[PDB]
Amino acid sequence: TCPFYKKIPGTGFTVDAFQYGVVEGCTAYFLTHFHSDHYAGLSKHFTFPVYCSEITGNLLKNKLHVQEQYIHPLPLDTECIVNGVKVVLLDANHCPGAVMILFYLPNGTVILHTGDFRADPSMERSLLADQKVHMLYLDTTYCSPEYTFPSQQEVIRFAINTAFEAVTLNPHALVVCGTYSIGKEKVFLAIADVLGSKVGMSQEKYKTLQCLNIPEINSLITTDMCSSLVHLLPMMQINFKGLQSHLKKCGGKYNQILAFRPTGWTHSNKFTRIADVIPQTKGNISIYGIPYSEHSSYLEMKRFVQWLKPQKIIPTVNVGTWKSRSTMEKYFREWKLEAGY
Ligand code: NI
Repeated sequence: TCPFYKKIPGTGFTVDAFQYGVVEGCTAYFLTHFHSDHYAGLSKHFTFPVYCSEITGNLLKNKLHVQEQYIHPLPLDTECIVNGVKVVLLDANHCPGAVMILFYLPNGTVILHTGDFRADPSMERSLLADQKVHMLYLDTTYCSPEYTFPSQQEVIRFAINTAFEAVTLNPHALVVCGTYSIGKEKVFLAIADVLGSKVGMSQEKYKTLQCLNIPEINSLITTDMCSSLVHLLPMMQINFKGLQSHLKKCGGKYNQILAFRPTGWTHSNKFTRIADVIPQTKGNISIYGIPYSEHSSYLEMKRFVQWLKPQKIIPTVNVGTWKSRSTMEKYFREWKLEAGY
């Protein structure tokens, strides 16, 4: 059945709750972003109002064929009324089109649902600064102190420098980048930019990127693989067998692959700095795992929560085991005692 952490009390609303059939008492279904664990259940047959960002509404219409009459896109940073309740959508610093949602309940309670987010000090200057938030529905993906990772900018600098050096040493090297969802487009776009190439990809992935309102996108991507030396492939194909096979398909245009797998966290983060990352190599194929995250590190999460000072936290991730739930609740209490709220 629908879990309680997907329901907004005092409303008829749910968040990211499309796989439970008709939810009893739901008058509006919000969708924070276009990732499959969150949209699971949507299709052209859905006939309830869906509230979301413009970009998420482009993907629902073009990729899932949801009918336009049921898609309700809202502008960001703007007070809107939905079924009698004031809401605001805020940028979540996740994937394109991903939002956080502020609900202003009729009784005076204010609720923030973060969806999936990567906390940032810039958020401390949005419309969140303007009033008190009583309850927080929190993306707790990496809520444990082992989870450190570098800034997105440091990771992009590493990838650009690595790729430019490799292709300048060997003009016959191909760069490949893995993907299985929207997000992390900076990785492949930044590498293609330094090399003076467009990114080549399948028709399906091109269609998906053309929904994202990214500026000057017609200048950066293409479905012509032959004209491109940065190729995107399914994350599943980023392994030695998959890559050897791809290289056969390029007809002797290239004699080396340098590939990137933008993972979330990996336990090489506990020891190894970004400056010291090395690839896995077989023959003329090298694979780099780079820690490009679109979720909060532990310290990032902790700073946001100690700034916001919520009265109650409701985790939305890692809620399935008692040991995870108990560990998270111990951290929330530490943060509250350290900061004095
Ligand atoms: Ni997500």
